[PDB]
Amino acid sequence: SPCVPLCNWTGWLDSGKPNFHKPGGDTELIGDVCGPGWAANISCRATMYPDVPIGQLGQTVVCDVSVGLICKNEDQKPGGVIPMAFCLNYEINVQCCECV
Ligand SMILES: [Ca+2]
Repeated sequence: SPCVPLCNWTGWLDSGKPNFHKPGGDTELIGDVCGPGWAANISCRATMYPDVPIGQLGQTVVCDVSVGLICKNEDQKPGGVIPMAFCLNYEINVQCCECV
C-alpha cells in the first residue's frame, strides 16, 4: 500500500530576512529541504515587489529553479528609490510534493 505526493504551493515563505542580523544574504533554499532532486515550480519575489522578479528592481539575487533563492549583495550600494538598501527581504513560493 503506497502513498501519492501532492505538489502544492507552500505559500509565500521566508527563511532569512535583513532585520535578523545583516541586510543581504537571503538564502531560501528549497532544493535540499523538500526533496533533493525535485522538479517543481518556484516563484521568487520581494514583499514590496510581489509582481516584479527581484533582479529586475536592480538587484543581484538568484532565485534558481533547481535550488531556491540566493540573495547576496556583496558590492556596497548606498541610496535607492525605496527606503531600503540592496538585497532586502525576499521570499519564495515553491510547489513541493507531500502526503499525510
Ligand atoms: Ca527572505
